Amino acid sequence: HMCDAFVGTWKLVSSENFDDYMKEVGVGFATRKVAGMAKPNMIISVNGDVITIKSESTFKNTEISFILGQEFDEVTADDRKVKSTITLDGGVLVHVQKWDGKSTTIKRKREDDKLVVECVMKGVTSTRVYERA
Ligand SMILES: NC(=O)c1cccn1Cc1ccccc1Cl
Repeated sequence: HMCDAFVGTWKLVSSENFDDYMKEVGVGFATRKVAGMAKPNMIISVNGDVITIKSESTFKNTEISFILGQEFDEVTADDRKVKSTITLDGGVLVHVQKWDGKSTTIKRKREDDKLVVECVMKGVTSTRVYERA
């Protein structure tokens, strides 16, 4: 029942500072423009200890499955090949991606009826808000 309040189908309804976050990550112009338009659906499910997060959008469809605390390889939507570890910290899913000596952290939390996604690269944060679909 670890992540019960995350499970479901979620739709992106607002984004702030995502272009600057993607710049800080190293995403190139064309991908930033097209990826910034997307309004993904995020589908979260749990089966035993395995959590699956799917993102479906006009830009890219992605899917990760993982066990908390157990590192896995991830190819991100912008085509980075990263090593990811996701933990639960005080009810927040904390997702750290490592690649090429760099690191970014994505935090996912429930706030009211929203799922709030905070993406941090160095000093730059983007906040992406999802609602139930
Ligand atoms: N994986 C990440 O660090 C991340 C955080 C928020 C979105 N993403 C993937 C992403 C999707 C489209 C374009 C650029 C990127 Cl960085």
